[PDB]
Amino acid sequence: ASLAGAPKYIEHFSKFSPSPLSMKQFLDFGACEKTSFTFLRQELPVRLANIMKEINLLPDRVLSTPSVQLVQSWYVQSLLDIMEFLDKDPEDHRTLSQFTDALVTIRNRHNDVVPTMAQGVLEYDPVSNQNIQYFLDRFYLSRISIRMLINQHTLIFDPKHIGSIDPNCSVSDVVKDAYDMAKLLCDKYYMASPDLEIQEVNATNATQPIHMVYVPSHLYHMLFELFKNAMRATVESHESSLTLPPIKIMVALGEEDLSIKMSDRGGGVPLRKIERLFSYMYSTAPTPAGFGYGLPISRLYAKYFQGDLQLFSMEGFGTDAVIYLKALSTDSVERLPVY
Amino acid sequence: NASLAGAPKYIEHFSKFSPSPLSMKQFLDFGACEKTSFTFLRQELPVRLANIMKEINLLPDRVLSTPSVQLVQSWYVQSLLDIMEFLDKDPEDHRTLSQFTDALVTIRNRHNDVVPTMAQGVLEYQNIQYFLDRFYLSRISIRMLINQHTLIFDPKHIGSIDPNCSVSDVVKDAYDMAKLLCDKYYMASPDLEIQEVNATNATQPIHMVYVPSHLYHMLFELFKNAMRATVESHESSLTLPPIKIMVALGEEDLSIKMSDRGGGVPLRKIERLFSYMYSTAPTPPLAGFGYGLPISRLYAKYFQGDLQLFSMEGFGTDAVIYLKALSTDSVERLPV
Ligand SMILES: Nc1ncnc2c1ncn2[C@@H]1O[C@H](COP(=O)(O)OP(=O)(O)O)[C@@H](O)[C@H]1O
Ligand SMILES: Nc1ncnc2c1ncn2[C@@H]1O[C@H](COP(=O)(O)OP(=O)(O)O)[C@@H](O)[C@H]1O
Ligand SMILES: [Mg+2]
Ligand SMILES: [Mg+2]
Repeated sequence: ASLAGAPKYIEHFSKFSPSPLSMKQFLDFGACEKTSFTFLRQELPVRLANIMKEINLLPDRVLSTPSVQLVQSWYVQSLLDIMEFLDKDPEDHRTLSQFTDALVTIRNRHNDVVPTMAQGVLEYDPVSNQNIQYFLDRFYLSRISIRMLINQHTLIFDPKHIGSIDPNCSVSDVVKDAYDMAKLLCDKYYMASPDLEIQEVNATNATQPIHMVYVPSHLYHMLFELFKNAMRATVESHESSLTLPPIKIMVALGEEDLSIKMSDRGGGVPLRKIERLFSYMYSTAPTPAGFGYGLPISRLYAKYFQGDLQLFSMEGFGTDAVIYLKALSTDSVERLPVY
Repeated sequence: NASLAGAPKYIEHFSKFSPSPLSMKQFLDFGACEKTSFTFLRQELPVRLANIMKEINLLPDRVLSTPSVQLVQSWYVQSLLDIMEFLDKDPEDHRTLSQFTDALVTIRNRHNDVVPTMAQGVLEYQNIQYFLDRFYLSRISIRMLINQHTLIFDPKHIGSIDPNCSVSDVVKDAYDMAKLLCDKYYMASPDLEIQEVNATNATQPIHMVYVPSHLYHMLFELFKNAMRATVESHESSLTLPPIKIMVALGEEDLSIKMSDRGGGVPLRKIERLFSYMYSTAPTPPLAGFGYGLPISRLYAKYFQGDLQLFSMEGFGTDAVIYLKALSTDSVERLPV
């Protein structure tokens, strides 16, 4: 559309606040298309103008980076493209198929938003107020939630999953799948990697495998990112590829929490440096894993449905990464930056 | 006891100064001499007292006006006045020194119950948390100083400080004491398992320069909780999960982990645990005080460390005491 109105467009949708959807609200779409449209055509412009508003809030030295604009360029196009629809008849086959088509386009378009934003923060002209952290947590939680919305539509309308959501998800399988992927990268690089051990303790069901209502891709993302960190730490901390300590996983289901602990003997980190580990600016790796966003982003994924991710180390010994999730669908509610 | 009518003026004076934290080596440095101690204590002690007493009144009218609280305050006033008498006595004089240690002893015995007394004061019932952390941190610090002079000036240790402190040894002593209380209450308690990974040299017992009683107390407090949580979570006395200890020594940190299979606590409640107002046991054996965790964490912070609890609901909990491994980094931390 007319792209001069864009200022006016954000000032308007920015006046609205995000409306979090519960898992039951997400799950109950079998609801209908005109439901996913009617609501998406107002909700996404609201979500996109809110976070673009925070994008001209960036430091004039990162804002001017090329990569930064690129991604801004994507968002101005992805608000207009959905505004083309704010008047169309939710009742004809093509308004509906045109929307899904638009959505396909926006999701493919933003698939490199992080490696790109990551190039706007790498290439950036030093160090005192890296207020790049605050925005990026917010920028990336908003991004996950928009990709949530889009994928659900695009999947539901284009195991037995309702969108990207699996109602009976085997934590263990996700963990194994994510171990396999991570390990493949390790071996292709160091030609060595620790083994894997899985443990379960179902407090709610003393003998039944732990399953849950969740989005496997999100879990895979967390577990993968963490496994990569743990195999690196392990490898870099030993000498003999024949005696590398296995990575141990512990799955605990309680009445309120679903807890996953990834323990390694990767040498640990001083208590002094544990908050650092989440710095978008911090990475102990030979630059371009080694783009230091693996940890803040994974936590943003845990916090997205009322979870969290915390790391506890013992210098000289190893480290404990724990993922905390809500056990009950009833508690899994969408988390977003202030709205 | 100076006349207590000058009390308002004395606080405002020494409250104008700031505490000066000593390094672990400055403590060790007293083998300088007593006269140095006396001359530094008679300035430092009033400074730290008047500083924390001036915040005692920053308390809410509700809790300050509690007899337990007002009773503690009366103690501090008297201690301040007791010390103040040595402000113009001859340091080079034999009597003045042995009179000072005579006075510190009186103060130390008089404050011996400040915590359970404060506690009965809280019982008379939440920023309270902010005050209490600082109050109790300052108090551990004032007890540090008093104990150094009394023990040093009147067997390898330099006061309460052991230069070759065996972490496992303290861990054992704390497990046994705690263990004793439990059995006498539940008549069942976990066993204990200890492991160490001396990263810095690989097969030697981890030792450190530290205050054995401080480490003891932290480990003592934590052991009770884990053995309790474990008893409370299980139904069989012949199959009770042992408590596991990990001692890790690295270039910067000295790490002690106490892992228990006591069924743990939801993530929503972890902050609570360090609340002076929080306890899962009665107001009263083994538990009920509800300050075992916050103070223990205060002991850890004192010489620049920390105490952190991590749980997995349904399984168990990890309690970790972090210290500095190097004496060069251990300087006492203190409230204003
Ligand atoms: N299990 C671990 N043990 C020791 N250090 C770790 C571990 N997890 C991550 N770290 C540290 O935190 C840094 C940043 O983590 P991450 O987000 O995965 O970034 P990246 O892998 O791109 O460096 C790593 O470079 C590493 O030094
Ligand atoms: N290892 C543990 N497992 C589960 N809960 C614990 C553990 N540690 C402490 N807690 C909880 O935190 C509360 C407060 O801890 P604490 O300071 O020791 O107080 P108190 O023992 O007087 O209740 C306990 O009542 C208990 O419910
Ligand atoms: Mg990484
Ligand atoms: Mg206790």
